[PDB]
Amino acid sequence: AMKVYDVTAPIYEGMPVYKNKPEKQPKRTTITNGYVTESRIDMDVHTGTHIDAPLHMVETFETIPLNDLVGPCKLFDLTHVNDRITKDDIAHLDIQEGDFVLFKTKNSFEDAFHFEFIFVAEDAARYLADKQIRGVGIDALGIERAQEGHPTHKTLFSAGVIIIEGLRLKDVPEGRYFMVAAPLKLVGTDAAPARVLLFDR
Amino acid sequence: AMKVYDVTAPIYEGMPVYKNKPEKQPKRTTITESRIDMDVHTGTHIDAPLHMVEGGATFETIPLNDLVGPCKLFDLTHVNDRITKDDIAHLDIQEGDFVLFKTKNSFEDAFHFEFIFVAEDAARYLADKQIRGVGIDALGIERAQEGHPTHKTLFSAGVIIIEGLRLKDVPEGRYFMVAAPLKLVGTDAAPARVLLFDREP
Ligand SMILES: [Cl-]
Ligand SMILES: [Cl-]
Ligand SMILES: [Cl-]
Ligand SMILES: [Cl-]
Ligand SMILES: [Cl-]
Ligand SMILES: [Cl-]
Ligand SMILES: [Cl-]
Ligand SMILES: [Cl-]
Ligand SMILES: [Zn+2]
Repeated sequence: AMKVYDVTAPIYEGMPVYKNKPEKQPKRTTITNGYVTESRIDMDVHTGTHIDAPLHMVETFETIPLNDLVGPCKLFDLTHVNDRITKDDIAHLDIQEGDFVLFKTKNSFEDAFHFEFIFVAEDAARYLADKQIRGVGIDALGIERAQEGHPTHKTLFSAGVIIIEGLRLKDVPEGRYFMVAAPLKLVGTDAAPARVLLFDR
Repeated sequence: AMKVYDVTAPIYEGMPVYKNKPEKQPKRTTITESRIDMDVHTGTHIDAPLHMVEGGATFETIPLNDLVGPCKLFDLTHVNDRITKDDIAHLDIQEGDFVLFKTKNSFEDAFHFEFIFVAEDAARYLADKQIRGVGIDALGIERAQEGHPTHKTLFSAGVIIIEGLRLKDVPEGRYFMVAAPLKLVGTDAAPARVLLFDREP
């Protein structure tokens, strides 16, 4: 029988956010009238688990398309890696054109924001871009740091790769999954919070 | 080859909102750094008991395994005004089913005050069947019923409420549903991205 893995981070004031910046925190506003409670959520589009798509995918009631966010993926255990994922750490792996790959790293075993998270280095990004994968997910809130001019994002976007950031892959074994990465259906944005689920084989 | 139907309303400033209230509109903010400020009952969403019950269970208490799994979509587009017990008594509705009702609402783009809602007697019938959930294609599952007996009857039986479905493109029948809401903590509802597959994936 099918296992469903919830690989999404929860959303609440005081949650881990990028570089611990107070302004990146979400805000909940409640209003009560008798027994009726209603609220508003005000959040960064890059909060917690989120999708970042190439600009050209979005701008109608135009939204990030689902063709690639919903389908088979491959999750690789890269918990041995230190500092950053390089081409050398991923070149021998079974990664093909059209694939959606997720990287479980040491990030998954930390609960707070850490500045020196495991990120995808330029050379690994260019390899993945040139391979023409359809997506890549990482388990830190950003897929890149310590690289002026954001070359990892830009190479992946040139090739049309969608990026998922802020996955929580701790309890997920290496293997194949059916992924449903379902972003908030917000018109016009190329970035959106998402609920990402992985299903057995 | 499996079809996925996205049954989620798009979110944008100017969208259909409940009773056309301008304070129910969502708000996007860019600071060139981008935010969305929205009512948790915008568009397609899941209600948490807290919405109608003071100190009621909040959103993270909704079991994700109830939101993922087989469901049944019924065509009730012939109905007028409301769905009564008499409209649904004959349908194959068992214990633990997730049932979705397509109504005249799915064929309307704007908000309508006289939307098709689930009536008190139908809510009571569903609670006694011990269904795991009900979805409707109106922004609210209830109107013109002082004291909100439909939410309450349904909440008391542990029945999950999805509102805001867009179902005009999905044929009557059996689906594997993934209703994937943002992972909000302590809220009365959460916007959900809902997808319907015509076989398990
Ligand atoms: Cl789409
Ligand atoms: Cl294999
Ligand atoms: Cl629509
Ligand atoms: Cl939604
Ligand atoms: Cl949840
Ligand atoms: Cl659960
Ligand atoms: Cl009728
Ligand atoms: Cl059916
Ligand atoms: Zn609602």
